[PDB]
Amino acid sequence: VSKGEELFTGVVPILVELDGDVNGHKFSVSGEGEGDATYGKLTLKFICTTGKLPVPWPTLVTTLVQCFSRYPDHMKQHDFFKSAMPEGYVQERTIFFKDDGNYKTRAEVKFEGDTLVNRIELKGIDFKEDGNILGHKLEYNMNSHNVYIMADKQKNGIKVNYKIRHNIEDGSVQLADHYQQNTPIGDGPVLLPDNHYLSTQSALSKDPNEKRDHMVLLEFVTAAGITL
Amino acid sequence: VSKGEELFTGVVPILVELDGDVNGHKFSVSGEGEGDATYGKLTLKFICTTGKLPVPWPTLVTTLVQCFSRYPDHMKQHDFFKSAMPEGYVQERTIFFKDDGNYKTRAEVKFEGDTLVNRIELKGIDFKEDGNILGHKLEYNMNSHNVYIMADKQKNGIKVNYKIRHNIEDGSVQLADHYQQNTPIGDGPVLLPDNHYLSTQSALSKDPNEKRDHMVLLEFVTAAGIT
Repeated sequence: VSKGEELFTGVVPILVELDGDVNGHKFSVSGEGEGDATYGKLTLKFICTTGKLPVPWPTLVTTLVQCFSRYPDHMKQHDFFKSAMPEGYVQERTIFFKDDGNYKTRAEVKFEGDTLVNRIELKGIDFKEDGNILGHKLEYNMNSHNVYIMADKQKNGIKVNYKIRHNIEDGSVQLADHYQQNTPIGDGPVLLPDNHYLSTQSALSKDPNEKRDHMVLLEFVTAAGITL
Repeated sequence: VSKGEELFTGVVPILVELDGDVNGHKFSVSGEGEGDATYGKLTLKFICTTGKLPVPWPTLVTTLVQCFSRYPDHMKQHDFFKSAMPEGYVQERTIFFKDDGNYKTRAEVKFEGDTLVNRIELKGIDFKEDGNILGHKLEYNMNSHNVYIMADKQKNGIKVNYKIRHNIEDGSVQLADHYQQNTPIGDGPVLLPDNHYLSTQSALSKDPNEKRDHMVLLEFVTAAGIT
């Protein structure tokens, strides 16, 4: 078993820190929880430590650790995410909200001690103050999406594309095209995968005891799209 | 604002039974776990006792305990489900798969000891053998849906309509019109609510150790549409 894989055989504690700025609105988010790569399961609680969140939590879901995906035995040679650990990897994305603004995020996912940490900087621009994002017009949920992964030998990493369909209250959808890139932080070799996808599910809830602006998040992710 | 609701202040253990007949394909399912109505949380594991499951697991999620919904304080007046307990209620559905067969279901949801139990009888019919259902063409997932609820004093229960969209592998969708009816077991008083809805979220996973055909189901349901 790979040296990186061995780090994910059990439950792993997680910390997430995010500094964001959307149209001048600055906000910070803190996250705590754990992941079980064996089950492809991830449980996290997030707190907007600066007060009210100026954007809807659902738009932050992809930003706030694919290393907790479940790669079946037959697909373990395609797990870039776990193979770059514990030095970790950089996750960069540009999210384009159809007919509205865009996020630019850069993050480092790596072990600090025994804990896997996701440190993020997010910058948003061109948002319509009356729009679905700044106007908080999005339902508090997240639909199932397939995340497509493709190797990039020359950058020693992976390229990932997918478009999110956020439910709007009225009964329509807001599109958010995701363009992602992951490169290892360490100098050690990683696994370049063949084209595949992650089948991702998210459930969002609240803690009735929590008064701060918050999001309880559950993800269920399993790699697929390759035979045995 | 009733006796029933007091039964759900904690974590309540659950059992589920289904016996299935679909285009003659007979099958049986057992489920266990727990529900936590104050978080609107429901965790259940189901196994197909009778070998490989003839239909996709997502088509049965609606069938395999809306009494585990979180009703916010200012809305308890409208929680029919917990108001019919411990006695219990009968949940009855017809589900029409657009351009495909239909499922009929009668279930009995009520306590049996300290345990809440959902006993289901399901009949499916007119399904296209190479249709999305029997053809096993549905993605293994369940998108969020609103479940609309209307009071019906005639039968001293509620009427319910929702449309499920099951993702099909190819990226298209399979419609499933849910028509539902909930009547009490007991003859005690139950609460008949003004029009509201349940925001329903469902996540499906596998136990990597479980060697039978199964589904792990997690549900987060909160009532809304009134303040």
